[PDB]
Amino acid sequence: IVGGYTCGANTVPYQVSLNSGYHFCGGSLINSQWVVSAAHCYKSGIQVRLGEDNINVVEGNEQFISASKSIVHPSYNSNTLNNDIMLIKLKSAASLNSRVASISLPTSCASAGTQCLISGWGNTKSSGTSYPDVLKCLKAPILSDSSCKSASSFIITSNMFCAGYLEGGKDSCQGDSGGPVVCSGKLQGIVSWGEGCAQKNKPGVYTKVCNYVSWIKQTIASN
Ligand SMILES: [Ca+2]
Repeated sequence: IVGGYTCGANTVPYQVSLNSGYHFCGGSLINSQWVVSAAHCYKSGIQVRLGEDNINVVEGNEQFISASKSIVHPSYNSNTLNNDIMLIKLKSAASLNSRVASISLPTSCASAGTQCLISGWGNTKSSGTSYPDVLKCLKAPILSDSSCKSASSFIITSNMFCAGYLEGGKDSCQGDSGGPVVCSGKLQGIVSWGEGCAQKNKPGVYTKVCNYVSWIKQTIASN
């Protein structure tokens, strides 16, 4: 997260860290046994870390649970990142408490202007590299599709949406991928991609979760 702030220990209870020997992507807990993340975050041997704040210090509220199954969206396209979403089932149910809680799925799509909360342990620099140990937060508005399309060198589909700032300075970044974009208490987006980080005319692109609720529900009910 570039231009954000320190969230505060466990103030984003649904935020998870995907670990394969080190933190590499974020995710969101949608119920005691399932996590939602980005398909481009797929890797074998994923361990889901819940109740985390500082990912390098055992603070006492963590729960480390390995994945028993990973399901990348059937139509994921690695070249365009269209359908960049993935479901991860935990080997054992997470223990829900005040610091570990699930986030609700959308019943409708969000509209431009709506304020959302984006969080992650990704890079905090737009012109360099500096990874934080504690969770970072950023309030960002959903923007009109035109906002991202105007200067984009890549395809932006109906399964993606634009959020952030056009004058740069604030944006999600590498390491934040797979993380949540929560608006009005619902998980509306998944950190997916962008050209650089917090660059002028180049806001972040997020997977539009409201388009996948049917697939998510059917999949977890059958697995
Ligand atoms: Ca920790």
